[PDB]
Amino acid sequence: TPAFDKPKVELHVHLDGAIKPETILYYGKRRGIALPADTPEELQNIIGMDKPLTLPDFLAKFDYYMPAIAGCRDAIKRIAYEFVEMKAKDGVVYVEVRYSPHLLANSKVEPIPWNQAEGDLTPDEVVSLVNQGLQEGERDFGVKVRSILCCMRHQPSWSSEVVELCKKYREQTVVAIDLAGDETIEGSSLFPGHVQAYAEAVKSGVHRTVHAGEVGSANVVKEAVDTLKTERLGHGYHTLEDTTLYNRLRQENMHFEICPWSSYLTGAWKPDTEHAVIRFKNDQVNYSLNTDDPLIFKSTLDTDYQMTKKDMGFTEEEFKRLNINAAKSSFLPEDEKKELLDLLYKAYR
Ligand SMILES: NC(=O)c1cn([C@@H](CO)CCc2ccccc2)cn1
Ligand SMILES: [Zn+2]
Repeated sequence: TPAFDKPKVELHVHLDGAIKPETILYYGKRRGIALPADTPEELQNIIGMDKPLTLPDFLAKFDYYMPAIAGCRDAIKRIAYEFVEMKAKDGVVYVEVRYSPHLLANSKVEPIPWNQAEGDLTPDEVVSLVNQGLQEGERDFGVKVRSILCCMRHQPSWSSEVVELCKKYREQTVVAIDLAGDETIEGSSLFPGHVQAYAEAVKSGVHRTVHAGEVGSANVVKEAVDTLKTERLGHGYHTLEDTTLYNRLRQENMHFEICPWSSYLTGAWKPDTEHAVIRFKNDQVNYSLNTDDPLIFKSTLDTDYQMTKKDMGFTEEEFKRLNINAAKSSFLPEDEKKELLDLLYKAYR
């Protein structure tokens, strides 16, 4: 049944949106937090979704569940180990996972997220507990794994902590910075907090990705390329509404992190119109296929590939192409990158 039963590479998936309902339950239960439901299966279809939603409704999902893990050392390391296990069963050989460390913290973080009380788990500790879970995961499951830390659009005052964290934990396992949250906040790409984080990133040799054009206008993409100096785009789909920027981004071979099932579920994509990934396929653009938030979308990687095979004509050949563009556009050291590419070229013939 899998649409593409071969190794893949995944560059766009959020750790906080890729937790096992069973673990949420565990810590919830064990901590007295208080879930909407008390068996694995019920939680899942409560946090899960199958229609487009408001934005408020989407964000509220992270309340149900986040307080159960945030602030808890055990569970922070556990989600990270368990993530890698999950990517094994989808057949991935290399994945970059991303998350905001402030958002699992309950100490030396203002405001404190999710209405937590103040404990003693810091953002910097959060990054080493995820590093541990990810590295012990890699060694047991056979997936090569790096991470990316996210600044958050609405909170530019965390962002220099972000980059400083990327440089502090670099290749152990953090290899890049991202910018995540509400891309429609006016001006948010240019808040000086985020600008100067991404200029430190250029000056320190940290890779950069940014979510832009998933639901913002193409001017948001243009700000991520020209001012934050991004190297890849999260989604990038409204890039098509600006012909000259589209044409220039194909020209320099910009990588687009595409997330098709997520894009229908969130509204980003209207069912009555060509999906932007078909335009990309036909134009030969550099893009990847990715899950975003498997927990919210009740998906695994094969969901994305079954959508595009089924409902869009995608062939094995295209599949192979796109994973090879992923590996080529990953944020690994060049020696490691070429090692990856060898693994896939061999598997693919
Ligand atoms: N799909 C997404 O946009 C997304 C964002 N996150 C995290 C960072 O990885 C933040 C989610 C969040 C929700 C509500 C308030 C603040 C942050 C996870 N998935
Ligand atoms: Zn995302």
